[PDB]
Amino acid sequence: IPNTSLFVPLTVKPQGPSPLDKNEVKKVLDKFYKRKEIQKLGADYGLDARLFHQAFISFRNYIMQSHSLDVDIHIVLNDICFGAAHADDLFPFFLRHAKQIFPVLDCKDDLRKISDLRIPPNWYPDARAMQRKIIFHSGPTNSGKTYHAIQKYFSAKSGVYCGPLKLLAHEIFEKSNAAGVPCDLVTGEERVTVQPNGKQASHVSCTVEMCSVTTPYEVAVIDEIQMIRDPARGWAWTRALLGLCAEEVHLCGEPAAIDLVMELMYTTGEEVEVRDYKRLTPISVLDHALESLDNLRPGDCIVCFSKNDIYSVSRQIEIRGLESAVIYGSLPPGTKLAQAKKFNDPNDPCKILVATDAIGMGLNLSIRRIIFYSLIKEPITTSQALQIAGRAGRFSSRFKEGEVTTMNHEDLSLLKEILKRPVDPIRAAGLHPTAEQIEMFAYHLPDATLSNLIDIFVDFSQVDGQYFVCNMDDFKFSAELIQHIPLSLRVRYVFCTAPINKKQPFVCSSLLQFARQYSRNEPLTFAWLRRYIKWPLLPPKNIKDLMDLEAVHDVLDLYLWLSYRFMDMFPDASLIRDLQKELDGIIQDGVHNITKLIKMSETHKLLNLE
RNA sequence: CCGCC
Repeated sequence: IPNTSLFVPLTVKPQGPSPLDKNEVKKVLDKFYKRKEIQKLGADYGLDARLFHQAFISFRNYIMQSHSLDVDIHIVLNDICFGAAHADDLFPFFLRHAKQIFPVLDCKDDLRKISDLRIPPNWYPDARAMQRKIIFHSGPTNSGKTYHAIQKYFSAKSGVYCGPLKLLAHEIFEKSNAAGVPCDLVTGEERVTVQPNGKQASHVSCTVEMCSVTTPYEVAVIDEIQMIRDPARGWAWTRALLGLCAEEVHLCGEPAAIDLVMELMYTTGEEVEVRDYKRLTPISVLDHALESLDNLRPGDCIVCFSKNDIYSVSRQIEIRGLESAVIYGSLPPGTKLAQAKKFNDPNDPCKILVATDAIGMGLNLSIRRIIFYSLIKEPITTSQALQIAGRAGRFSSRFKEGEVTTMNHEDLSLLKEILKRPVDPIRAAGLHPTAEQIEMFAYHLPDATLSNLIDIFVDFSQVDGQYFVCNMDDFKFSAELIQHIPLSLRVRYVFCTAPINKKQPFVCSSLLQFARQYSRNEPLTFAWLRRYIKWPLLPPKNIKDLMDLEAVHDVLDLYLWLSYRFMDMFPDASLIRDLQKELDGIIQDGVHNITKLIKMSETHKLLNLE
């Protein structure tokens, strides 16, 4: 039943210069309002209580303040006043007014058919037209579960690697070419062709959002397939799984994902083969907390769940004469890699890593012991903890094997309770609105804002039981940010799907500026952006300075991502990429010397930690 | 707060 609270009223104003007794009409209208049958009638046409009331107020205001009323309606008013007409004889006119306020009502069925998201496999006739065999490589995080899949892909005549992260799409691109198997890179922000002339290699590595479902592939690898259930990003794994025209689809993920995949493949009638992988070296949950950093030991990783903690723990490590590496998600790619390369290096005294849950996926890290600094983000799910715990790995001179512990004593028994709790299997895969679907809604409801259309679409949508419609909060956020800029729905739609980090004012300001300039057909040149970011940029002096530089970096990424969809309007990507590699460079330095930034933050900006 | 496209 449509949630009528989503329908924003349209103003149907009264009309000016073009017998008629008002104290009478009032009495008629007010009875019109009260007849349990009129209400029950309205209800028939989908006007429940709230819509009835809102339509009625407008209608009654309409009738009462309009200089000239449409002729057919006067005639009907006179009869209920001074003839043998029943209230009911107004209802057809009421209904017309209502439908002008609430156009939804003229098209509930249309709206349902457009948002019918049932039997998603049918969205992919090319994949339906071929034999596809599924190979699920199930194992916990760090069980060499990917390894076999990758080789099969390297030796296939053609293949695609779908990754959960820019990082992993980069790693395989790098590992494939180094394996002498020419491989193109395809991500949102970056598209690299390796071939001399400029033709497509027969191997491609990409972030999952970007893979083609109309190219043939001998082999495809979809990595981290349990992400199919991620509230925001899930739709992308479902697309890859259902739609890749590969002769063998190799998935790699956790056992919790096997059931859903089986239900899915059943509806496609494709064969599935599970292959089990056990953990490389086993998982010993400790007995002694870290208690105090006076036990920090080469190979330790202290995992934090807020940046304040990152700066706090790393500070302490420096005051205690010990050297450390830092890793959090929003560090540029190069810096992350460089920070790990130090923590990994055997000839490097740096042997403590202070990190966020950013490490649970994407980086080659040689960690001996994981130390959960705390256990709260709500406590951390089994999946979450297991993912992270599972990073403890080598150092293989009798320190093979991995260890896990909390920071404090209060926390340790809880970590134990968590890690041996059974994992709920995943129940459904995500879907999302397509641009074309929303474009159709927008034809039906031209006066609804984009953000409101997403809500209405979602309310009207229908999915089979093994699926669910993805979160759209991010998209709705951008839609709200840019409602006041004139753009066709197609263009607006694309701008709203650009991945930005809402929590950063500069990124938001830039989304605005880019969209404004676009709408004004005024290209965003290399020269323009350099003025706008206020370049050149100096080394950071303190944390605020790093955050600001990370922000600018995020703005360059937003530009590049855009340059693939709007090429004339974003014409100088190569140049912007160059300037960004230069910025990742600046950040790397300021990050090497992070302890001094925390100092100038904690002694002058006194950023206290705890 | 984190994670991320």
